[PDB]
Amino acid sequence: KLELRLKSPVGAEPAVYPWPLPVYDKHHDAAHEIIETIRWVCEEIPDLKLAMENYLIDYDTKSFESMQRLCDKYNRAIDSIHQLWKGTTQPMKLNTRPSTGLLRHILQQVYNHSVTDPEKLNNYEPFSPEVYGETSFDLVAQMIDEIKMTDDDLFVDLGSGVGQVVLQVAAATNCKHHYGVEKADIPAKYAETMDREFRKWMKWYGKKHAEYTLERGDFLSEEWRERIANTSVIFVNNFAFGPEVDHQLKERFANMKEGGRIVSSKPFAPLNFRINSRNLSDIGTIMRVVELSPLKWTGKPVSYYLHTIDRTILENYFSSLK
Ligand SMILES: C[S@@+](CC[C@H](N)C(=O)[O-])C[C@H]1O[C@@H](n2cnc3c(N)ncnc32)[C@H](O)[C@@H]1O
Repeated sequence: KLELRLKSPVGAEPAVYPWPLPVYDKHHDAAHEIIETIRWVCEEIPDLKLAMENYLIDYDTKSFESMQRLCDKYNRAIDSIHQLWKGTTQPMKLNTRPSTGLLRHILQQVYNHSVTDPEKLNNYEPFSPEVYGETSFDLVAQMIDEIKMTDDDLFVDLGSGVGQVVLQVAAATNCKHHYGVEKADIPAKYAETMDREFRKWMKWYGKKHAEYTLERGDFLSEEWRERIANTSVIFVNNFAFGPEVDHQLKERFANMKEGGRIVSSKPFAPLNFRINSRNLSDIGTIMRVVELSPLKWTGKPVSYYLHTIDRTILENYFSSLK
């Protein structure tokens, strides 16, 4: 039937949209996704922005003719750019990581295409570890900015939901591998589509990401004990996990390497920890804990906390006993 098509700037399969264009939520639709996609491509390729600068128009997101018209202007401009690249003009640099602004758009696009019924993520057992909530792009970006990962680092989102934390980190850092592990059926199911849509859109934009895997599973399992021990950066949105789950996580953290880091929405050790002869076995003895600077109280997880595995604290206490 009626179709809208956007050509890829790097010659991947065109993106196809049905008419009428679908709505995602109260503030997101396919019409606007299309217009923003064109805008971001224009950001990627200055030549394209030029052509699009030359013969802007009153887009009626209501009108098919109008939307087909705008898509045509973009597709024609993409054709001419590809011809330009056949001449002397340098083509778009391949396999670079997306800009922060492009990444935000890509992840929203992937989410809207994969999470078909968002309401279904609220079907959890309340007052349980299953409680769903998403860390915002802005907080994830802060975590990336401040905890600096290198190609030596291994990153894991414990309880990864639909996987959008892991995708953002895979696109912004050069870790060897990123993992997400999610237990609940509904988000784990959506994460499978998120995985596919992300790999497809990233290829469409011609942008690179690191290796990652989104898995279904229980991060408290026997298998996961050793995986946690060998992870250098743990992200865990544990605000609603409870004391029992946190206690079990502490036990698994106590096997992590020196300099390992844990980012969480509820501290695993009090910020003002001081070693004495009664707390000698508390996880607080082997880590520093700092509250990440707030981004400029509600009831929902807002603040996040960085834990760094530092055994010199325990060592020091013993040297002082001598
Ligand atoms: C608040 S959500 C966090 C989603 C995502 N990591 C984020 O921050 O945007 C917490 C997730 O942890 C999951 N979870 C709880 N216990 C788990 C377990 N034992 N193993 C794997 N996932 C678990 C829940 O199913 C839930 O989807």
